[PDB]
Amino acid sequence: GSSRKSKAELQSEERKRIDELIESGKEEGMKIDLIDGKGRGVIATKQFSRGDFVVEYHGDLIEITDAAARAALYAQDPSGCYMYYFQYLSKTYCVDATRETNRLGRLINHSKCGNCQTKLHDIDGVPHLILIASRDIAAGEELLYDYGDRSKASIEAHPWL
Repeated sequence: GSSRKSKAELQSEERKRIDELIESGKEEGMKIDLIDGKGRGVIATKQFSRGDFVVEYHGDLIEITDAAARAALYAQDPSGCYMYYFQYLSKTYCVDATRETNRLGRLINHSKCGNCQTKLHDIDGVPHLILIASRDIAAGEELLYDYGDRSKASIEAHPWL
């Protein structure tokens, strides 16, 4: 197999890698830390390249089916027990991350000026919410993403608006 691996082949391999990490729940390259002037967050312990899978946002998947419940989701503010939500294949889902686990995605802080972005990842039709590096990230940096990145698109599509 000496032929140069395609950009497509690499993405296919990374999809397979991600499926397995999501299956295993193995998490490498991050730790909880205490940050001076902020408190608890999650930091990189190794380098991440722009576009690298960072962590799954792991918790309990809940499907939401009525307009009122959707409004309740959409009207949320990033600041506690914020329930991250998304649209997938004409369904609405949120992830309840309130159970205490060892899975670290739930502990990554919110920022409008972050270094990670969310992405949906399909495993046999089941959407998984993962975090991806928006740029090169150094060991030692706090991981941050925008909790509100999907709100505007969700709100605009709501039947009551």
